[PDB]
Amino acid sequence: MLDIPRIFTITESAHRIHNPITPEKLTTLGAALRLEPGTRVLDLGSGSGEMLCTWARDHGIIGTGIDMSQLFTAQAKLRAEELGVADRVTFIHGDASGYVSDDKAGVAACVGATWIGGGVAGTIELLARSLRPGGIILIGEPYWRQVPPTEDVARGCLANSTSDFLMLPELLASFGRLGYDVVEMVLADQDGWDRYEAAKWLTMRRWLEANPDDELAKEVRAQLTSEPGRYASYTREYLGWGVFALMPR
Ligand SMILES: Nc1ncnc2c1ncn2[C@@H]1O[C@H](CSCC[C@H](N)C(=O)O)[C@@H](O)[C@H]1O
Ligand SMILES: [Cl-]
Repeated sequence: MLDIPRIFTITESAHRIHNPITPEKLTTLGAALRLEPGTRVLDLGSGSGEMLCTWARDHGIIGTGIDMSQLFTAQAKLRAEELGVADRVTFIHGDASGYVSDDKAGVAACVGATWIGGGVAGTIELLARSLRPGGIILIGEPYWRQVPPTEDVARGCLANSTSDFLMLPELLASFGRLGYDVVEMVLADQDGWDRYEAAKWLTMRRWLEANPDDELAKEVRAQLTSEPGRYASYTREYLGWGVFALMPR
């Protein structure tokens, strides 16, 4: 059955936002986009639906979120009900690879799942096919906050290689090379990374307590031990993250 690996489910079951941005930043982003009521938002890799739900509440948007996780999709639906916006935003459990909406969106988004389109360029291209005239593309993507000196530092940041990400100005320039204007941006800070990573540790510890005999208990235990050090040594110092608003030239 279509689903993400269990480790992700286990570590992120208590996350509203599956990315290194705070709720305050997500709100800021929504306001920065100057969205009129009834604007349609398509969100590929929509997580637990926080973006769609909170923006439906605060801006009166409508839309669709597609996510491969069975758990996070259920959570998205619950969230929509909790906030009184279940009639405004819909959540589909599915693979977003190659997903093109016939219903074109004023905002077409992929916030932190750019592998869906095979990377930044491919994801932008995919979202462009669902974009209504005059609309905005949202891309959430890491960047090098500082240049990692070695491949060991790149890998400690959970990148395959140093070339996986760009420095901020090089990333912005790459959007221009693809034929897009950068029209807005909200970047994570280290406190946002702290929210995203540190919350996993508590979730893991409680999960271990409640599931001592699970097959994954050993792997979760090992990760809980090493993650705080790895995070603070590598990710927190070297890895940036942001959401970039783009409009085709
Ligand atoms: N092929 C695919 N299609 C749809 N969702 C996918 C996917 N591959 C991974 N995902 C989902 O992409 C998400 C990456 S985390 C980012 C989620 C969301 N934008 C947020 O800010 O919270 C996970 O929820 C995972 O379930
Ligand atoms: Cl629209």
